[PDB]
Amino acid sequence: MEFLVEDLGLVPYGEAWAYQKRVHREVVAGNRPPTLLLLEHPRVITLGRKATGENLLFPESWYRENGFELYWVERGGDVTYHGPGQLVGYPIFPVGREVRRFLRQIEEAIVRVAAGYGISAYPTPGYAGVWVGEDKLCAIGVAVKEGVSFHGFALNVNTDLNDFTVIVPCGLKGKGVTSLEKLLGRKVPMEEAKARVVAAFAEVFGLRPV
Ligand SMILES: CCCCCCCC(=O)O
Repeated sequence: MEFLVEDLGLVPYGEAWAYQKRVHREVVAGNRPPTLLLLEHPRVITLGRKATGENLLFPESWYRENGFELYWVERGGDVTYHGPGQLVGYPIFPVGREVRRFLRQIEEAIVRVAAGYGISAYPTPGYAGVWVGEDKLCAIGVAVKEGVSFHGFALNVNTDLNDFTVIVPCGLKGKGVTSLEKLLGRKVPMEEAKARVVAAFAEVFGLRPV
């Protein structure tokens, strides 16, 4: 009936990952409610299950020399970027076998958040994540272990979208990336974006936030 929200603020990717794993263990054990972690990461490139070297424009060493951290991870999708101004959410939820349904629910929650800003967004029939026209507003890539999810979504609120240019997604996609800031012509407070995400999750999943 409930889900727990934890706002971690700004957290390095590696430590946040370790925290995801600890939260995940507790949810698997039935010793913690379904938990939505909300946070930001310092500039980082991650490479998921479908990622290859082709997804990096420069060598890995260039990224580390130029202010990015870089990690290979087990979530769905290929390459992505997280940085300040991007609201990262990790729903660590007991989804069982129904992962496709879970993805659709994350998508729906993000579509609701965009609608709250007067923005028409859609999952699209063909591209992972949530899109506004030809541009990706929110990336989505999860992992599921022992029936509990981790990783999650990355909603561009005030992201430096220029940082996406150095990575090269593969497969079916639209043309670009966008953010609430870009669509609205002004920065949106991160505290507010978090609140709207919590409300949307509460509505879509039918759970009370604590
Ligand atoms: C925490 C969210 C990470 C989303 C990665 C998506 C990459 C892709 O769609 O290829």
